[PDB]
Amino acid sequence: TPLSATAALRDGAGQVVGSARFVQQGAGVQVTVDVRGLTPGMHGMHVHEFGRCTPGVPFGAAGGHFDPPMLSVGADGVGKASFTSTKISLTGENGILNRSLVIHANPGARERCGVIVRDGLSVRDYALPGPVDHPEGVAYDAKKGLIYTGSAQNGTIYAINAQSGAVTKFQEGGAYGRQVALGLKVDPQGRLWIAGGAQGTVSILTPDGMTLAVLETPKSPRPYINDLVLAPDGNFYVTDSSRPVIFRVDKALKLTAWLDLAGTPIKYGPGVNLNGIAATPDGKYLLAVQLNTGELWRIDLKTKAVKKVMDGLVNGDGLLLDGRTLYVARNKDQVVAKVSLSADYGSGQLVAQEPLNGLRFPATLAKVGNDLVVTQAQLDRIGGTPETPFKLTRFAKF
Ligand SMILES: [Cu+2]
Repeated sequence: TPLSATAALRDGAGQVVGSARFVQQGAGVQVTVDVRGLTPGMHGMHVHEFGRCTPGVPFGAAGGHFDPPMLSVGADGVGKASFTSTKISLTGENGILNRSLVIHANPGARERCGVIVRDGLSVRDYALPGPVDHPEGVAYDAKKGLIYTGSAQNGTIYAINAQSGAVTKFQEGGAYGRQVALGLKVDPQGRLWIAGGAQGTVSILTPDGMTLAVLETPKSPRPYINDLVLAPDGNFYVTDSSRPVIFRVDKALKLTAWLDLAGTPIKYGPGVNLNGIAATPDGKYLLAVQLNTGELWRIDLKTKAVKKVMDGLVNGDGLLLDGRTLYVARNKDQVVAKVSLSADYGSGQLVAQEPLNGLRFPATLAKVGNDLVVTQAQLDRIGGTPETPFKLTRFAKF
């Protein structure tokens, strides 16, 4: 099934007066435009940054021209175009899904606008209320029907009712160990486990929203506790994307350095190293992705032996293991990758990469009922100018 998108082109009164169709063909996008009611001659036609066609001037809410192709309308006011472009894409870091197509007046004012909507793939966005939320980790409590997601900027955990979308503050951030929230997991007791980023902490909250414990790691320079996972053996394993160590938290809540990575094939370098982590359901292995190198690693829980599984996942962030299928959020690339794993988890093949309906720095993944949810963290905009509202996006497995 090809990657394609459609934009229903509206005029200022909100009437749909045309359509633009986009079909990905390798590196190029085939574009077809049909629109009526325009003045004869050549018209500027550009992608703008936001997928909104409401006033901001008419169509001002579309924002500026998207930069990281002229429409000719005959005497009857009908504009017709058909070309292939290598300057746009429906996927990757510069993909145009959920942006807008705007037609201008001169070869000028904005005369037509349409939101570019992915064909054949339904999604549900859950908007968050704050100006700097930067939701990073996500987890789901199926018994309560609540999605939890945490702010990488200030540590607040929001609870989202998965059916209604209603957002509440599960626990405000700011306390010791609670100033940053990255990877999240819900354990069988309904407790929320929270990776603490540069605080070097792992925090645990009970389902009432109260803190149970803040666990510290050793004080050494540049801690960055990134993500964690509960293995079948009952232990949590915790990645640090800056310090070459994997931590373990046992059932009694004792945190230890479990594997020193120096001298293993995992070589830490500049940037984000191990971050997403998963546990195989047979209890034999951890899988962890190294973002900066793009390498996926298998770690034997009994011997601590390390094996490379595959390469090609640069910018790989959160992991979600579903049998022999591994989903990998690739944050800069704005896609969710799908990996098929061998039976001993010793090799893998990258089989698909989904841009969904447009993603802004997707960071982590969780299962919600029969679906998946991904955070649009926009972490590349932290301290800068993110698009608001921040959102989580729920979508079918693939
Ligand atoms: Cu423009």
